[PDB]
Amino acid sequence: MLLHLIYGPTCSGKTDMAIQIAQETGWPVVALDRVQCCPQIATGSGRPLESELQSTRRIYLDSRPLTEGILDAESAHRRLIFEVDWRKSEEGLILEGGSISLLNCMAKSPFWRSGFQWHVKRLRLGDSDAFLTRAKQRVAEMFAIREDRPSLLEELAELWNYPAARPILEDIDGYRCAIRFARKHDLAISQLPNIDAGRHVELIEAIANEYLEHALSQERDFPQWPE
Ligand SMILES: Nc1ncnc2c1ncn2[C@@H]1O[C@H](COP(=O)(O)O)[C@@H](O)[C@H]1O
Ligand SMILES: [Cl-]
Repeated sequence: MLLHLIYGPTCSGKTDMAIQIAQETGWPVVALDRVQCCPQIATGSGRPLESELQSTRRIYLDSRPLTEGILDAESAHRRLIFEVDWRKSEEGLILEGGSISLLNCMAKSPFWRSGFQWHVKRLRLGDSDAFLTRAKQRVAEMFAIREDRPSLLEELAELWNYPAARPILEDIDGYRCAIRFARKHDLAISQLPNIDAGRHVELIEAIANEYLEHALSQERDFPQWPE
């Protein structure tokens, strides 16, 4: 089996690039992401739209309530070995994402050391202002009102109803920013979808900055995968 590993920081187009290989090959893409295993935050965690998937399969390591906590790395790693191992007949698989903790587990693990052919791609953080431009665009996409999927702000207001979800959303990118933006201006979280467009731009900007901060960590704590 051939494993096509695509990894790198947030907003580096890794997802689209995975999808493209998946349409050409017919191979599933397995998301190397813990946060995306909570579908109640599908949009804000970076899950592609069903329309964007272009009929390819994208596999998550678990499907879980946000209030059960984000899947831990060692559990997600064990889950990942499983999704690969039972598909071992298949010609290939695409592993794509940016979970720092799960990539590091992959790098300590004997499983990946033998038994596979490999195509490895690391996307790198480029210049910051190019990064920010792409970050903002992405945030605006997640913010867009659609009749087929909740916005990030909608996902956030829905959960904010459940007190146990509150501590957990405050440790997640986009959400932490959005929560802090609301307190900063004395708005209720429920009220975040209804802000004037002037306040909307301020928030796109702040979330982008929180993405840059995260992409910078990804660059430090990412394992250097051998090519
Ligand atoms: N898809 C994602 N969306 C938002 N935040 C994320 C995502 N993946 C990781 N994070 C953040 O990065 C921190 C470390 O997770 P990880 O990169 O999976 O080890 C998490 O606690 C989240 O705050
Ligand atoms: Cl990406």
